[PDB]
Amino acid sequence: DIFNRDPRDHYDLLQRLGGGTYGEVFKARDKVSGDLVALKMVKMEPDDDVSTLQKEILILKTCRHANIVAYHGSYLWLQKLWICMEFCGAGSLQDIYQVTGSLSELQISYVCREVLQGLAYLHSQKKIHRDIKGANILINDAGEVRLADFGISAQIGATLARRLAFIGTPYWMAPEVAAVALKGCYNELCDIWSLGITAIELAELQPPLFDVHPLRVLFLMTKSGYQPPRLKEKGKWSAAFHNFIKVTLTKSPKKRPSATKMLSHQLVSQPGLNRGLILDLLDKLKNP
Ligand SMILES: COc1cccc(F)c1-c1cc2c(cn1)cnn2-c1cccc(N2CCN(C)CC2)n1
Repeated sequence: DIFNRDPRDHYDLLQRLGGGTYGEVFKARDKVSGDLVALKMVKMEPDDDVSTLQKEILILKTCRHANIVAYHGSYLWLQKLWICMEFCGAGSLQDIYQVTGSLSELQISYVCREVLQGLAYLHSQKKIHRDIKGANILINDAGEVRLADFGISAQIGATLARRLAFIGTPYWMAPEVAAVALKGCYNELCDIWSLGITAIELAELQPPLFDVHPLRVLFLMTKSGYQPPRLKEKGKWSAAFHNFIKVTLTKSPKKRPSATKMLSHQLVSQPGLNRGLILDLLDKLKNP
């Protein structure tokens, strides 16, 4: 679904949401339906070709699940690629917790369940996300949870190249990912570790060791006695939440549970985990 035309033929842009090295993200409205969408603009380089683009764009269409932002279409126009996707109006979990403060245990439990459903899908497709963190998990206005994309392997062209060249920030990375040159390699269970880190992030407003220099953190993950992190406050959280963190942050990947196994954990299988918990969080955001 690549159109060689101006995306403004089909969409009215409404707001510029964010930017980066990747490019620009916009809230837009479908001119027929009136439905909101997100439009992501990336600049095309002279090196880039439409044959490699079509294949990359095809995978965006097919790697489909309720807990991953849905792809609608793409536009190639004036050396800019626009990707059209499902709108998640509350932004990322980072956007939310930086305003609301720490999520409740039930809110975190719901988010973790929803992310794990996405991961179980991706892992079943033999895909490693590699980028699970609060900033890459979006919330729509109905309180539903969506991964921004299927992770590092969803990135296109020069953005993908940069992602391979620079491992980036290590705070959510499994130690086996950090140490891939030095020890033996990694697999999809790195995402489970990342989810454990994310649960702490939502609880405490930052991942463990966030005040330590990232090169120092990366270095410490190489050494034999790297200790998995823990929640700082004992009394605030249930035994189930502490145990969820313990098991997701299992140091040995051989012993770390799969996404589907984690979905049977007490924390994420308890009743009353629904989007209403996040509707309450968004009502708190709106009406502090
Ligand atoms: C982490 O999400 C991305 C990261 C890089 C490139 C992207 F296109 C996205 C991205 C954002 C998306 C969607 C898909 N992808 C779908 N809705 N939506 C959205 C909607 C409303 C507000 C808002 N934000 C999230 C990012 N903060 C910094 C600003 C507010 N985002």
